[PDB]
Amino acid sequence: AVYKVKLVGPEGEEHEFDAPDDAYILDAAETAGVELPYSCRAGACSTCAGKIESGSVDQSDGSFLDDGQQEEGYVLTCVSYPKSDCVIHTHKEGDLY
Ligand code: FES
Repeated sequence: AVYKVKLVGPEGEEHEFDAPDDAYILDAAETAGVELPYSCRAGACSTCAGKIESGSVDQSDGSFLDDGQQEEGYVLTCVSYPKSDCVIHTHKEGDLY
């Protein structure tokens, strides 16, 4: 399945694109010409942190966020598979200190 993902940046800018259910959101975003922050690309840091506003993802390949943070809606975009249409706020690394 191919879902629709909308990213909302720190300045209010928006990006909307197709995201295959078998591709990481970060990779789908790059295919769509969006430059997002990232570093390890392995789910082991907080650089690519984003926050789900709606929709759901599978970020089980990640291991940096604890259940609390995940409950609040934080997602590691570099290891997140979309499971439905999503609206995610990017550049949220600052929230994870
Ligand atoms: S870039 Fe490090 S967890 Fe995503």
